[PDB]
Amino acid sequence: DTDYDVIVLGTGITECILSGLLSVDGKKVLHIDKQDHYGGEAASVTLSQLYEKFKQNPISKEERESKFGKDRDWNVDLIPKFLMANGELTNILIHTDVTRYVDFKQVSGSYVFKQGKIYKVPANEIEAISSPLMGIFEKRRMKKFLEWISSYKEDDLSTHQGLDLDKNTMDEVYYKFGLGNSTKEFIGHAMALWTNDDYLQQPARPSFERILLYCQSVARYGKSPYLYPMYGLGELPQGFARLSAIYGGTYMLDTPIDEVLYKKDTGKFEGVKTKLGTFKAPLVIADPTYFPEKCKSTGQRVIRAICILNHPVPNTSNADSLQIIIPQSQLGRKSDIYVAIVSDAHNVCSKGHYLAIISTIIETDKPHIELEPAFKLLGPIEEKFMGIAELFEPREDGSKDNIYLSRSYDASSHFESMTDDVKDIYFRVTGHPLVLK
Repeated sequence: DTDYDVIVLGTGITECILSGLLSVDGKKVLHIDKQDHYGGEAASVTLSQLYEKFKQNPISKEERESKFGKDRDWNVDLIPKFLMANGELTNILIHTDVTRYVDFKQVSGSYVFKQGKIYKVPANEIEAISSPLMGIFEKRRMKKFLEWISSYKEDDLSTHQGLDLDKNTMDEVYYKFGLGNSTKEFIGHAMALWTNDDYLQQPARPSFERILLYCQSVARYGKSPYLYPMYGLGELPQGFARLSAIYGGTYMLDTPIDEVLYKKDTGKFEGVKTKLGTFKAPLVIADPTYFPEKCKSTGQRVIRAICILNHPVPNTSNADSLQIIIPQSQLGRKSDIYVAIVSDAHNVCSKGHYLAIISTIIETDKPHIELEPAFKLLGPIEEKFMGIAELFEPREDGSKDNIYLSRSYDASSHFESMTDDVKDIYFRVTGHPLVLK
């Protein structure tokens, strides 16, 4: 075939989901990648590959296999992110049926940083009354707050407790319940998953919904609200490649774009020229690396430090996996710091080893030093693999040229902003919001 409905460029997660969505929608999708492996700018790599990428002089095979074990046990996501169990993305992933290949397993814990230590995020009334995050009266306010979150019904006025989610700000909701500033910090940053404090002066409704989502997601399997695939996120592009074949799709790896074809007068997308031929479609979905002149910097750079440990993270009750959220005001920062922790329980490293991946938006001339507080939380660290990436966004929404571009993957250790981008790109491409039919 030479003519398709959609051409997609890159097999980063955002592209894979969209081409997956379009294929199950009955569209005919040619999906190409210039790279000889899946994952785009967010590939999954073996431990040996990890050394080649980040280390000037990588250690010998014998050192590595004795210290850390064999490559076949290591599936290290470059940008690992967790899935909110009851969130929109889970619904999206199930809709596409990529979940027939990918097995999402519970992350064991959810933690928040306060004044030098990390604590479990209390997601039920029971956890609230036992939490060292709060003083004794605060414990009891938080229990009442979570009782309210769970008992609120839009159509039952008495459950509202004098508050309305449209007219009251979240700060007014907090005031009602008597909640201190530290408490609202972990609610806002670690339950509602806001990245700053702007939500304080905005209607409570969106805050209410995200907190409820958080609590409902924990209650699902019992340990945390977060999911992570067995063998890690590298399973997803592989699963989307399979899913494509079923819908008459072609995932063309190792195929660079020699030239992009444009229509004469209008300047809209026409197709691409490859070593395998010339292929045409009315529209293209691609990542920023395929059209850098049609993308712009956000001004943002992200530092990621992939750390290897021989022991679990201190003060996590030997959790096999967890997220830590470090709220910005705890470090006098403009940006939260994120930590994703996974281990052999998810089959991404060898037995007895842990992966602790730290990420944040850089705000100083010394990015590695911004992460010191996060490094301190991990105990002895065997090796760090640290990189900096600049974040890009499209210059246009693609309505003028039929070139629909994704955003670079940001600092968060969870999938919310990625899901926002998928929904937004889908709307731009199809002219309507995404509905799961």
